[PDB]
Amino acid sequence: GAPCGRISFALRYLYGSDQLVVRILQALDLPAKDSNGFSDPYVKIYLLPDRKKKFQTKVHRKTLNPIFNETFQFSVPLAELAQRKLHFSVYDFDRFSRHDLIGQVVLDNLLELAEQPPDRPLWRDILEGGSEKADLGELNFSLCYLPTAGLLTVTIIKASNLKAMDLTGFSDPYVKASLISEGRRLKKRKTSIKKNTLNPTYNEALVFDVAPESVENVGLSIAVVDYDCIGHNEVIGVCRVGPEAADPHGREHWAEMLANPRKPVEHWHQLVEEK
Ligand SMILES: [Mg+2]
Ligand SMILES: [Mg+2]
Ligand SMILES: [Mg+2]
Ligand SMILES: [Mg+2]
Repeated sequence: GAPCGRISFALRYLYGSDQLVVRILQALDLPAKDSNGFSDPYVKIYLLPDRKKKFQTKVHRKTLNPIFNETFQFSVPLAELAQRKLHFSVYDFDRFSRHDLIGQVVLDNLLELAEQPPDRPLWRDILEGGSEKADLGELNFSLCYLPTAGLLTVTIIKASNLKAMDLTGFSDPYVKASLISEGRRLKKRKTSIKKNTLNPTYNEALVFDVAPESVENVGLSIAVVDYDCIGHNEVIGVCRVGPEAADPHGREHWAEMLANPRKPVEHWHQLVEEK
């Protein structure tokens, strides 16, 4: 994590009252999440051990260099600073979509910093900002194409654990049927649309008209988009079943996408493919 700017804070350990004061000062060069070029940032703040006593800075609109200047206290046992870290989270802020996380920072040696004083601005880097990592769900379907009239069966049964893209905690799933590399994107196929649910169940098929030899493309990449009326539809995840040596499960799933003219091609794949 680097393009994720830097944030300025100060911290003192008030004595007598045994509280740990913390001041969020400001941040520089935060990334530009929103499209207009800016970001509406704000930061969560909690004492790592107990991940449930958080604090929240006001949000600042359109600016990659917000000036917080907000102080929060944490009544804590003097010597308790031992087993205790400090977590900072900076998220973009949105009104309906899920809040993007820009970066976080961890203040390991909480003790030393007890140093001094209120005015002790001590910059730190905003980390975490590269590629994938976590989950997104995993969809299940069954491929089945017959050489006869040439019908590549792409029946989508269900999927589960889908990522919530709404703040409500849900998503309005549906899936797109497509291919890869060569293109053939001039031939897509969308499923139904199931409201508020992280484990849709379609039991719907996708009628295709492909040919024999043409099956050496090993191409058919599908994705789980989230139908949003407010903003525009976003892809929650994708799979591929194609020449993606990154997912053997699929390419094999392709080879065995014959032999037994239906069903078998079952055994869902992951969706941790953010395309
Ligand atoms: Mg935005
Ligand atoms: Mg916004
Ligand atoms: Mg957003
Ligand atoms: Mg929605």
